[PDB]
Amino acid sequence: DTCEYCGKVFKNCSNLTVHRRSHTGERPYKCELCNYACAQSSKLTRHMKTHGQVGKDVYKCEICKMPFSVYSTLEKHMKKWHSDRV
Amino acid sequence: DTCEYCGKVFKNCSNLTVHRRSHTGERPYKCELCNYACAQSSKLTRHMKTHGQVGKDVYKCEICKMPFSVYSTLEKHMKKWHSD
DNA sequence: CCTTGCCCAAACCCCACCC
DNA sequence: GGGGTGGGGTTTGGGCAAGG
Ligand SMILES: [Zn+2]
Ligand SMILES: [Zn+2]
Ligand SMILES: [Zn+2]
Ligand SMILES: [Zn+2]
Ligand SMILES: [Zn+2]
Ligand SMILES: [Zn+2]
Repeated sequence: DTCEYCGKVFKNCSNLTVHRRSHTGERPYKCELCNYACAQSSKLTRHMKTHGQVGKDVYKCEICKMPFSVYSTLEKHMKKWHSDRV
Repeated sequence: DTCEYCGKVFKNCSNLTVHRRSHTGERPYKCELCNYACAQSSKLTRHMKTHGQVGKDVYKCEICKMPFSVYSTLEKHMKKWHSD
């Protein structure tokens, strides 16, 4: 029908479903390699793209061995999650 | 009627044929205005509305003369097939 | 039975926002 | 040579049964 919170007209009900997920902070699609979750499956696919591409180098973390396809992303992960021992 | 591949029981045999097309991969219904093909005639009927409706504005591709109903789809098609 | 249209989740993609 | 996420939107695949 219509957005019960913001009153936005949607031509598709699935888009209204994901919009209501954004309003309610619902993230059903959770990553299996970290704590990240998102409201859309395509978001999860794009996120898993950052955990290492097929045929590409992977920078595993020194602490929890979390895979990353970009060194800067691994550095950010270490700075954000592994500051308990600095 | 039960699927010979996954064993799903249907209350309608035509549903079994359409579902089995997913296992076999056959796509009998092929669009005449693009490369799209599907296993269900109704899906092709729905897809044909992306090329435009009678009386509505239609954006035809400048190179391959492919009609479109949504300019966003036309832009995506131009990026996909015409990088020159 | 067979058509067909609807419902919903899922795919793909573009653009804007963030750290 | 930035890399990744959130919002937004078209389109598509799978399913299902009411009514031809
Ligand atoms: Zn809303
Ligand atoms: Zn992750
Ligand atoms: Zn780590
Ligand atoms: Zn099957
Ligand atoms: Zn087509
Ligand atoms: Zn074209």
